[PDB]
Amino acid sequence: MRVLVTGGSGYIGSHTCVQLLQNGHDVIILDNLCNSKRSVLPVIERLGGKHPTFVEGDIRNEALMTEILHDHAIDTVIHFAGLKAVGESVQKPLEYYDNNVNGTLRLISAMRAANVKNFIFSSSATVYGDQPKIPYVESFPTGTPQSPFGKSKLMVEQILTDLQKAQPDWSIALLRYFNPVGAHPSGDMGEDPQGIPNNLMPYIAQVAVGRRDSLAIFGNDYPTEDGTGVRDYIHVMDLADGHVVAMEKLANKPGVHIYNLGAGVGNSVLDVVNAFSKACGKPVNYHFAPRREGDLPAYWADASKADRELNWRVTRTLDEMAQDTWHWQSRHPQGYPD
Amino acid sequence: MRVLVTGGSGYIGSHTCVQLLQNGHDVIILDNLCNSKRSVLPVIERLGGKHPTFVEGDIRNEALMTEILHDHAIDTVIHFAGLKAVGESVQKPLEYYDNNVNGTLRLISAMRAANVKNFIFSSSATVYGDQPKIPYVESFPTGTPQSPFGKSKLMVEQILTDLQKAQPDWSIALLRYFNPVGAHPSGDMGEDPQGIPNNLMPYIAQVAVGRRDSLAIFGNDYPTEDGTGVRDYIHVMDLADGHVVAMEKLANKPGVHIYNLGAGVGNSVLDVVNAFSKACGKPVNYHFAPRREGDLPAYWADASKADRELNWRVTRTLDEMAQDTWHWQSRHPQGYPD
Ligand SMILES: NC(=O)c1ccc[n+]([C@@H]2O[C@H](COP(=O)([O-])OP(=O)(O)OC[C@H]3O[C@@H](n4cnc5c(N)ncnc54)[C@H](O)[C@@H]3O)[C@@H](O)[C@H]2O)c1
Ligand SMILES: NC(=O)c1ccc[n+]([C@@H]2O[C@H](COP(=O)([O-])OP(=O)(O)OC[C@H]3O[C@@H](n4cnc5c(N)ncnc54)[C@H](O)[C@@H]3O)[C@@H](O)[C@H]2O)c1
Ligand SMILES: O=c1ccn([C@@H]2O[C@H](COP(=O)(O)OP(=O)(O)O[C@H]3O[C@H](CO)[C@@H](O)[C@H](O)[C@H]3O)[C@@H](O)[C@H]2O)c(=O)[nH]1
Ligand SMILES: O=c1ccn([C@@H]2O[C@H](COP(=O)(O)OP(=O)(O)O[C@H]3O[C@H](CO)[C@@H](O)[C@H](O)[C@H]3O)[C@@H](O)[C@H]2O)c(=O)[nH]1
Ligand code: NA
Ligand code: NA
Ligand code: NA
Ligand code: NA
Ligand code: NA
Ligand code: NA
Repeated sequence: MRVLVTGGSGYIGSHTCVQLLQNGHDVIILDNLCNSKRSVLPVIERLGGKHPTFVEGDIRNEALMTEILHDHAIDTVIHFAGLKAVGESVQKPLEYYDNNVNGTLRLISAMRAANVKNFIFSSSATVYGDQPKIPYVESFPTGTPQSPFGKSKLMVEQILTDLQKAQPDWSIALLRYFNPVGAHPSGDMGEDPQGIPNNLMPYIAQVAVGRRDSLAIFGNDYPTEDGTGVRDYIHVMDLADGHVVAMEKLANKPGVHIYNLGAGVGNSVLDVVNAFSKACGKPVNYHFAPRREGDLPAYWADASKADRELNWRVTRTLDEMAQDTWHWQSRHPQGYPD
Repeated sequence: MRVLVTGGSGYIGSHTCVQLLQNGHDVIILDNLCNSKRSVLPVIERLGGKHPTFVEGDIRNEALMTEILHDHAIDTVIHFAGLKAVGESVQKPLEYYDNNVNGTLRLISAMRAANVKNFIFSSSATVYGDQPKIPYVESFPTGTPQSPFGKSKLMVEQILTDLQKAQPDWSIALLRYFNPVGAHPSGDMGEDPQGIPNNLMPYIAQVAVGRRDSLAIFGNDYPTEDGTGVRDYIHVMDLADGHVVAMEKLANKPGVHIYNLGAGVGNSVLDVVNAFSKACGKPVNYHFAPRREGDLPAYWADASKADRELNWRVTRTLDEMAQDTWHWQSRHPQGYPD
């Protein structure tokens, strides 16, 4: 199929693009490079074993979006593009709403204009809000996210829903991601955050590489087995694979298809730390700190539905997630080249 | 004060502009004329007894917004501009999200840019969602609106909230309107819907004027005193006055000030009909029809808070609302001139 991957050059997108090419689809990446570098492109093609076309641009530019859609005869769109720093989202709300809410709205408006009606959206478990009922299940009604980032994701899911309702021929998958980690097995592709990493894994990796002193464990008094926060980590390659499958099986299948993308199990902060210590061959330095604002104690996905409907489930383990990350971190301490 | 009134030429805006000028403020109207005509301008100035500056333009045009803000040294912004047809919103979701959500976002982004930090937003009781607890009170948590229109209003309230949180010097009033009706006492200004009116009052008026046959009463089996839907109708002049007061008392008073704007009492469809029959001197034709999709049985506002904090409450009655509407309808059967 002919797919446009917005945010194609970022973390999740790049991995997805490799898997898509491996499956022989024709890929067009659209990215504005605010959070990624052109250096990843050649890696994508190498690992993907096929050439992906790249277009530097912004989802907010409807006219360009429209043109791309048409120019490449796109069949489906996978939308990874947007801003995701939760804390920053609190400090800079307008930029989040603009890039996420208006950003998607301009893209789907361009789609309408070029008659493209297959969409895949990067959503998040955050949309469940403060749900005491775990694991989280697609049948649960949504809640209210605490940050501009999470609210922006729920607002988009709502706008897509309403759109499909008005244009019933559209197929729209709302993929609710859990906690993506890991990197391509080659160790030549991976997450390359700039500045202080906000997520656990990369932070741990940076401590291990010798860049950082100690990992600050945000809270040790939660109501969990070890008292640290519990989450559903999902290898980025499993996530990528899920995106190919969803795109191939749902194309032209009208409705809004919601699926949680997670391993279906929780791991605590310590469990992750221990996994990394083992991967890197040395104890990862850490200390206990106060709870992080807005953090929920524990949550993981109920991923039965994707198993059932798309015959998709993860296959990588936590150790693998840790090992693959250390391999990428260690092989490319400076990340992607300028 | 120097105020920019977006949507200034529409129903609520025009009335508000008159009251604002009467209070000697300097008004700048910004409207794109999608739902209003330039013919109202001279009426505004006449009734307002002062000249308002008019600028034809779209809230979606951030650069223009910015320029206006600066060019006129605006102190505060009253934002009435947007789309409001509930049913159409279901059929045309993207246009609603674009004009309402992106529309406001572009405006507040321009404000930020020109250093304007006083805002008044036209919100709605719809944001309360399906709340069994009536009357509705500003302390109630919001719910989930059933239409793209209502969702767009709640999404804006959320984005403004987050914005104030990030820029604590901002004063933002979220004015939740009930059911605006009526017209200026002169009978020379009023609501001028194009096509089939979606709201009760104007529809009734059109039946009375001889344009329409019968009023279709959407449902007679509700759990109300007479079985017809119950709402909080509020004269447009009371609403306008509330907007002046809120603007004068809250300017430079940091926070998010939420107030319900309603009479604080409910009236059924029949009560409104009977009021109009009396105003127009003839029985208004009507018939019972099936319930309208998405309609709630009964709801009204708890407006104690605005009483208490801004010393504001309505002063017009239901009869007045009906009489003023009939006077405008009858004096100008064709509405505003092309
Ligand atoms: N990584 C996570 O933990 C997490 C969890 C939930 C949801 N998501 C969502 O998944 C998607 C991918 O996240 P990721 O980890 O790969 O992030 P990422 O930052 O690596 O990828 C986002 C990409 O989008 C590009 N981009 C940003 N704004 C754009 C715009 N306006 N126009 C065009 N390109 C733009 C960035 O430059 C970057 O290449 C995002 O929407 C993110 O919100 C990720
Ligand atoms: N009338 C009601 O029953 C109702 C109830 C709740 C909320 N509101 C809100 O109150 C505000 C005023 O409503 P109203 O009854 O006066 O409606 P209206 O249609 O008379 O006024 C809206 C005005 O905005 C202008 N406009 C529309 N989109 C614009 C855009 N993108 N750029 C610039 N101008 C634009 C229209 O041309 C019109 O003059 C609206 O936001 C409406 O959603 C009204
Ligand atoms: O320096 C750190 C970073 C994280 N943690 C803890 O580790 C867990 C995971 O934190 P983090 O990696 O930030 O992930 P989440 O807060 O769960 O959020 C991720 O996953 C969400 C979906 O579950 C998405 O909405 C977000 O965008 C994404 O950042 C939580 O218990 C954190 O408290 C620490 O103790 N120290
Ligand atoms: O032809 C008609 C029109 C209305 N009604 C009834 O009269 C009442 C009022 O209907 P309407 O004037 O459409 O107002 P609402 O549905 O209550 O909505 C108005 O007030 C809301 C806030 O309460 C705003 O969100 C909306 O934008 C605005 O249109 C309801 O019980 C309707 O069922 C009829 O029976 N026949
Ligand atoms: Na429809
Ligand atoms: Na960064
Ligand atoms: Na680097
Ligand atoms: Na802040
Ligand atoms: Na109309
Ligand atoms: Na007319």
